[PDB]
Amino acid sequence: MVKTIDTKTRVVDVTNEIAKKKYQAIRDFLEGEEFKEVVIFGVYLWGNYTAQMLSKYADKVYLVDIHNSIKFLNLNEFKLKFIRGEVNPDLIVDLTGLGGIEPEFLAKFNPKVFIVEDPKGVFDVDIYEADNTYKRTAPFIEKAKVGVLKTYRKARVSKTSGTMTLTIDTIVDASREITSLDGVLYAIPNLRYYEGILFHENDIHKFLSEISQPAITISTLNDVLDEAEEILSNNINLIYSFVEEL
Amino acid sequence: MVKTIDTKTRVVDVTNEIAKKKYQAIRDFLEGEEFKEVVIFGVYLWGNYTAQMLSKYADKVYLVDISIKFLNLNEFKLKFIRGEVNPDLIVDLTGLGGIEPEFLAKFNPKVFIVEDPKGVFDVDIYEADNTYKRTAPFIEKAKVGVLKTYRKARVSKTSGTMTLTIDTIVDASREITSLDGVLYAIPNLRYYEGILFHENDIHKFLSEISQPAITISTLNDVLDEAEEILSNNINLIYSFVEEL
Repeated sequence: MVKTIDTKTRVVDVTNEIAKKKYQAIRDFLEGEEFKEVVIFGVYLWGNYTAQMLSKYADKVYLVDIHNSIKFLNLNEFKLKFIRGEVNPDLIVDLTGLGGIEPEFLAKFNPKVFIVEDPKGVFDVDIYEADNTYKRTAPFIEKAKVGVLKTYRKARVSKTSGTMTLTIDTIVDASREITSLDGVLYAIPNLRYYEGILFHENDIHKFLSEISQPAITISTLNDVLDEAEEILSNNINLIYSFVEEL
Repeated sequence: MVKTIDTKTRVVDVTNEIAKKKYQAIRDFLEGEEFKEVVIFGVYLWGNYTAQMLSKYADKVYLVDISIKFLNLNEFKLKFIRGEVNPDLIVDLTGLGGIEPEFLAKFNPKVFIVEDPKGVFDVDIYEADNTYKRTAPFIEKAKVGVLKTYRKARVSKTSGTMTLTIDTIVDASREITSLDGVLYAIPNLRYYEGILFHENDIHKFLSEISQPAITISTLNDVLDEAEEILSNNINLIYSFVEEL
């Protein structure tokens, strides 16, 4: 009588939808401009889609983490490369967010375009004070075209614009909407701290397995698969990303 | 700068507090009466705690699935047709798709307790429920009670321990998210019976159900506040047995 149903949408699919949204904001902001060297600061797992996509508009792309012609470097290899004069990027994209890359390190560079990701979502006094986005933009006001990447959920609460944050809130809200469907007993959001699995337990197998999980597991009296999927889709479509020029 | 905090309360702790609430409701209903030969229907895992605690006011104690004796519905029925079991106390925790009234009609207890699976109103869940057709064959040749469990001024589709666990932890994660300096709050939940009965992975089951209820990304140390949110949501759960 009581059925158990997994959604066909996985967590990685939600994550990809958001990554694609942020990337298209970036691609819209760049117009059709081509670069020789792109440097993207951020964690590999959230930045890889943008790196892979920007590689078609660049001769070389670096992904720098603070951990195919795309190179992956932690921040110290990159600093050694810079001091040696082996890197000088015309495009810089900072996706680090809260407690991320330092303004004085950025001030050393001279790109044609700088894009910084604003981590702030709905207002939070502590998150507001910890944010230093505009101190990161300050050193470029006479060096480059500066844009601030913003991502919000339309008329919803999200404390940050982070892909993980948005993923969590999207899937949790969807499980609560699904719960309210006729005949549904409950809806489990299948989520985990993925960065913890990959970067602090170094278990690629477990990471790939938990992130490939069905987004929602539903205990229900009715086949609500299609409705659950469209609910999940509606919440994904609530996410809006754009780059504001300074 | 950005901290990651696991709550000290794990999912099993939530599960045990709900199971405990339901049990205290049941013994409040039994008012210290003692029995010998008790049968408890339900899925073992939700059905346990009640069995071992009822073992102190009883004896032989049976836990039947679809010290304490553990049974498949099959050994229990074969034992009954052969005439080796006749219980004075019956507690039915099977809920929505459980034991049929015609099979219950075969028994002759002094006391009967059935769990009402309905929570907040749902037309299909309401219709699928047949609690009172289960109470019908005893409706006073024996003392009959209905175990009801709700979240005060909150929505839950059933009174199931799994359901209440989920809704409690998810809601707690939403309140914790609203704290100043919190970036996000992950509710660590899993379909445990799927792991245990359908993948036969005791190690994976134990590992998953022992997970911290909530993993928090935050600027501030909010551990105590998170624990208190979680506790407040657990205390919203009210359980009682109504006498017919």
